[PDB]
Formats: sequence, C-alpha cells, structure tokens
Amino acid sequence: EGRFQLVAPYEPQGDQPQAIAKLVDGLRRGVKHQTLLGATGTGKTFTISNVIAQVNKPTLVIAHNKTLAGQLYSELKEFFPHNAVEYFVSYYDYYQPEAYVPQTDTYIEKDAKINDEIDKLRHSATSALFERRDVIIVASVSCIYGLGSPEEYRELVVSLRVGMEIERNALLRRLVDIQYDRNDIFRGTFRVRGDVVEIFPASRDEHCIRVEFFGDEIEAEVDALTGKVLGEREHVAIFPASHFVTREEKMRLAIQNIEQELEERLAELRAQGKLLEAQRLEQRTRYDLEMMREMGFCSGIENYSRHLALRPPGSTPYTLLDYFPDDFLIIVDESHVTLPQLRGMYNGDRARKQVLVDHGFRLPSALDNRPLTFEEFEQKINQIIYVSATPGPYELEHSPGVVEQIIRPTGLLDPTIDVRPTKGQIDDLIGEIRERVERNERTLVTTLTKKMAEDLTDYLKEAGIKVAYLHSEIKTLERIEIIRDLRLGKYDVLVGINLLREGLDIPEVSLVAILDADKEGFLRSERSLIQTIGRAARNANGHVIMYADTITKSMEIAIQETKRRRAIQEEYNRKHGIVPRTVKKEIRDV
Ligand SMILES: [Zn+2]
Ligand SMILES: [Zn+2]
Repeated sequence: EGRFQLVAPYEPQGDQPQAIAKLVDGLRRGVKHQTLLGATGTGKTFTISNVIAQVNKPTLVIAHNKTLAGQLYSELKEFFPHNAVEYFVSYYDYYQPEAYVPQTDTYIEKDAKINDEIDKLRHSATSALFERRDVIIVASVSCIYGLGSPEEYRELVVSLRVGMEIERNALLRRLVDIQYDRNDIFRGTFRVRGDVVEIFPASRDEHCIRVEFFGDEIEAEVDALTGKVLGEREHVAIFPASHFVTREEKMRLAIQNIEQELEERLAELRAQGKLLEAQRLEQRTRYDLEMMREMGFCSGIENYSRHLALRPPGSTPYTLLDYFPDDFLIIVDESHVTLPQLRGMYNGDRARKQVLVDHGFRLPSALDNRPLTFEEFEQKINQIIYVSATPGPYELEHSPGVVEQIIRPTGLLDPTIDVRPTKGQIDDLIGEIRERVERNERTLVTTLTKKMAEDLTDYLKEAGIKVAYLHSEIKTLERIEIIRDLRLGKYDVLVGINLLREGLDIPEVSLVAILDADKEGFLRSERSLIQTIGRAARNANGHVIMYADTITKSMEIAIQETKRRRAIQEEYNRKHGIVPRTVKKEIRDV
C-alpha cells in the first residue's frame, strides 16, 4: 500500500505552481531544509498537500496548539479522503504536569483524564506507520515527547492469518500480554465458539475504537461492528493497546534496576542531604514497585520509561519521530512560533522535574523521561518544510533562500501603510474611523498597554462610535461572540492588545490602527507587525495606520516587506486582469 491521491474541487493557481514545483525539486535534489514563505489567504495547506502527493512520503505535520492541529486535520482529511490521515495530540495541553512548589509546600498530582478519542488516533496513527506508506499525521509538540519504543511495538505484534493454527486460549494470552484491548468485561469480550474454529471478537483495539472489532474464527477473521459483519479479511494485525508495553522478562530486570537506584540513590542522598533524610520517595516508589511485579503497570509508568526500556541513563528518548520510516517528511505549520515552542519544551520539563527529584517525589532516572532537545529533534529530521508568512531565524538560516507564495486567488493585496505622529493620534484616528463607518467598514485598534486601551475605548464612545472592548482574557465563548457581533455591525471598532489572537481574520475590517508602533515589545516586533498588518488584507480597501514618533527597525522591515509583496500582487493582477474584491463569509452563530 502506497498511493497518495489529493482530492480538490479547484486547482493550483496564483503562484502555488512555482512554490509546489520548487519545493518538490528541492526534495528530490535532497535539500534538508526548505521554507514556504506564504501569505495568509493563499492556499497554504493545498500547496503543502500537492508537495506531499508528488513525493509520496509518509509525513508528519506539526501544528503548535490543539486548535491549529485540529484545523489541519479536518482540512487534510478533506484533501485526502482515501488515505491515512491521523491526529497525534496529547494531554500536555491541559491537566496538571505533576510538580511541586517548595515554598508553598503544596504537592500536585498527575491529575488527568484520558480523552479516549485521542488514544484511538494515537494508536491508529502509531499503527498506520507500519501498514502503509501513504500516511499523514497532524500532531502538536507532543510528537517530540517520550513515547514507548518503536521496535518493541512492531515486535509485540500479534499477526493473525488463515491456515495457521493457534489455541483459542493461546492467542487469548498473546493478547493479555499487550495490556489487553477487548478481552474483558460488558461481556465475554471475544469469548464464544472455541475448538479448532472459535469466535474471538477482538473489539476495542483503540487503533480502531470507532466500532470496527476484528472477529477471527480459528484461521477465519473478518471485520464486524456493534451490529453486524462487513468486509472480509485474510490478514489482520493487532497493536499493543499501550505505547509503553514491556515484556515480562525485561520488566523483571527493569524492576531490579529501579530498586538498585531507589536504593543506591538513598545512600548518596543519605550522605549529602537530610531531606526527610533522602527518603520519603519510598511511599510511592516501593508502592509503585509492588504494583509493577504484582501487575504489569503502575501509577505514572512514564516516569520509569528509561528503566523499562533497559537503556543507559541520559539516553535520548523514543518519540513519534522514531515510529516513522527512515525518509519521512516533516512540515512545520506557523514555524516562527512552533519551532521556538518546541525548543523550550525540554528546559521547562527538566526544571519542573529537577525539583520533583529534590523533594524526592521521583528519582533521577525520571529526568530521562522527557521531551527531545532541539538538537535531538534536528538529528531526527530527514527532510522538513517550514510554513510561515514570517519565518524565524532558524528557518531562514538553515534553508537556501525561500520559496514564496504571496498571490491570493481573489487578488486581494497587502494593505497600504501610513505612519503618522503621536500628537493628535486620537482625533486623527477618530476621523478615519468615522469614514470607515460611513463606508460600512470596521476598524481594529491595538495598543501596547491594557490601560491605554481602556483609555482609548471609552474615548471613542465619547466620540459616538460603536467601540469594542479592552479586556484581554474575556473567555473564549464570549470572544467568538464579539467577533461575530463586530462583523455584523454591532460594533464598528475593536480595541485589543493582541490582535494575533486567532479568529480575528475579518473581511469587514478595512482599517487597522497600531498605536505605539515604535514601542518595545513582542507584539511590536518585525514579525508581529507583519502578522498584524495582515488583518487588513482580507478586504479590498485594507489600510494600516501606524502611530509613532520614530521609525524603528521593526517598522522599517515590516513596511518594506508589505510594500514588496503588494507591488508583486499588483503586477500579477495586471498581467492577469484581476480586480481585487473581498471574500464574503457567512455570519453564523453559537
Ligand atoms: Zn499565470
Ligand atoms: Zn545548524
């Protein structure tokens, strides 16, 4: 199995073709790193898919938060309905990352809830990498996290076929060995028939937990359901219901080794400190040890992963990247944000666990169960393509120039930008807002301080304007509920501190004021300004007013870059006879 087949109603237009073709040629010529400098509004995902389709490579796509990853998932499901599209997120984006606050002497327990749906896809994702080569997995930063090993997974595989002879209680045990998927209560699970022709309905095998259930009748298996049969199979392969499954024999040795260190660190801890002496871990360690030799698992098994794997201390973890074939493709979405996040994962994780080993709530060995360092992420890269409108320094330095893709299909342009003085900035901006109102268009205003905004908001009302808010964290449900309100005429202007807040792309917005354009801050950086300038590119009369006293380096670059893109798009609309017009959108609701 190995054929990618991209299904789109439309076709590569604007400047995708050169971008696709160029990226594709860089893959084949063997370039390690490439960058897709693409403006929002162009068909960024479609372009990436086309690349994928053309090279026929199993690929991982890295989003930097639960939502974007989800968005690429559905989108990429659509582009590839007849292929292996997977979702690999985790519980890293929620639940207490078990740590300890010394000063406040207040312990936090790993308190999480396995959202079963995820687990399904994790497992279907981890399985598919062994069935077909036509696989695409969307994932968060989690993909660089400590997972089980890959071979001791492909190795713990229960291969079922017709003609082969296996007890009705042999396969039953080869099954419990792998932390049993559908071998328990709710019912006899897979118990029925028996003999040299049994029932065995291997149902909840998480890598298909959306009612699939494989039923095999002594080498004579066929897919089924919660109702009845469907699609007859000759060969089926079951995957370990867990990512961290260890063979009894290795577990017996790991248990010893844990002990040789739960002990020998007590000797080193005894001599040095007097933190409960050293001891105090005994309650959960020995508790966990007993829970391991009396049952394959235990509380937070993850913490023993290096031991269970039987590898040397300091060893580099096993991760989703290691489940992939030797020559996969990685695509980093919003790479100017995703990469920095990725690289800061280890420090943060080590910090929060160094402490846990200090109040002896975990042993040193627990430090070996962590995310990858950036250097280790690099060493595991075969070939990557970074996607971003404003690529970071790592992407630009490691890739040979950039592959551009700035032409949107409606020919909408990057806005014009005016930079004006701060003296009179408020009455000046009001004039410009009133006009937008008359023309039936909305403004978006950004300030640096959360109190200069409050100030401005109230000022605008005093001018008789339908102003938006001031509060940064106004939930997520009342947020989507104010945007909608703004793109309907409820309000005309909208004041926020951070306009990079996902969900502000609004075709009715024609003006964007930036109030302390030349002030230091993350949100006034070169990349941040360009990203903000882009909130006025969704409209044919898009304009940007920057209020400032000076032209910073950040402002220069941003202004020069927008200009360069606008000229280019304008010439393209000229050579092709396109007249810029605003993409309409449906005003839905909640
Ligand atoms: Zn053309
Ligand atoms: Zn380098």
